[PDB]
Amino acid sequence: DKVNDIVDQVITIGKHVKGYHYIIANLGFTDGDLLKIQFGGAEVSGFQIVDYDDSLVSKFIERW
Amino acid sequence: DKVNDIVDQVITIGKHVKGYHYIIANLGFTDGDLLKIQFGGAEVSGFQIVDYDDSLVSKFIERW
Repeated sequence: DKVNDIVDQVITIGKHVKGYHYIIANLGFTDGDLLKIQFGGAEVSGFQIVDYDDSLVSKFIERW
Repeated sequence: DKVNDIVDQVITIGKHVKGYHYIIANLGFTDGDLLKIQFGGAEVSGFQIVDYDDSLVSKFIERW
């Protein structure tokens, strides 16, 4: 939650363009909305614990 | 309406930063939302037919 608030502020002040580099320090990188700071230009990195490429997880989502 | 759609797209692609100059070709410059491309950096100009500085208009708004 606190991440989306910051990300929103970042876009407002325009500090999401090429030159900036953000690192989301949590296990849910794809858990938040990234479509906003995705085309900004600034590189964004993070961590993902739930690999949606695993057939195990992929099957879970199919029912979820 | 078509202006807000464009303005929104402009902010998304980030073409609202310093260096760009937009001119809203209508008689309602303050009729649309400008708070979005206001802090972007790009200069925005337009036209206003309803002068809210006139005591005549100012009185109208007081009741409106």
